[PDB]
Amino acid sequence: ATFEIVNRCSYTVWAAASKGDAALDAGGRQLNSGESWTINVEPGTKGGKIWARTDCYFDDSGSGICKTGDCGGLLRCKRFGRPPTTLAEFSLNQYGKDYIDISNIKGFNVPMDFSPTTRGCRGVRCAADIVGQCPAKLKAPGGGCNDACTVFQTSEYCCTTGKCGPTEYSRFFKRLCPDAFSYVLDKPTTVTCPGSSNYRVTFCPTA
Repeated sequence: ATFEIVNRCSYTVWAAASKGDAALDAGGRQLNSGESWTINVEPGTKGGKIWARTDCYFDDSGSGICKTGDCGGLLRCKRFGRPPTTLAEFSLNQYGKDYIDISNIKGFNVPMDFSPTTRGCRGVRCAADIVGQCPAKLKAPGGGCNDACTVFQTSEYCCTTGKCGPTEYSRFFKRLCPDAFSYVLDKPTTVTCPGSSNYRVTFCPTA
């Protein structure tokens, strides 16, 4: 499947794409304001994620640090990024269907739109100013708004027992972005698409 990753932000982001144990395509790339990056994701990819990283510094060998979403100091991500990261999540060709969602479970750093470029389903978006409105305890110094599990490490926030409820913190993410997952047991906002669809991930879709 093809994913076009577009940076509509006025600032540079470092896009990342991974399935957790491996990079998706190149795994990462710098995207200046307006740049697009087209990637190929193998059919049958389960648990794929796309996210943006902000304020990165990399050397000539692709080793450095990012203030948000850093994946162990690499330009080309093989693993998932450090929170806060707004996440585009997908599982492709799962019994003839594609499953897409936007998640705030690992916090928020950049607004995003995740839409199909082919027919058969609607897109999802989380474009609210979550960073500006972020509760004081969830504010990440490097920028972004952390989820409560990352900050507090409790059974309730992390849904460790598989029995958790919404919280004051998850309600905040849900209020600003109803179409994104706000906690592990949130009522799914997953979108079902025909198998082998193509997509566009847009960072800062409005501004």
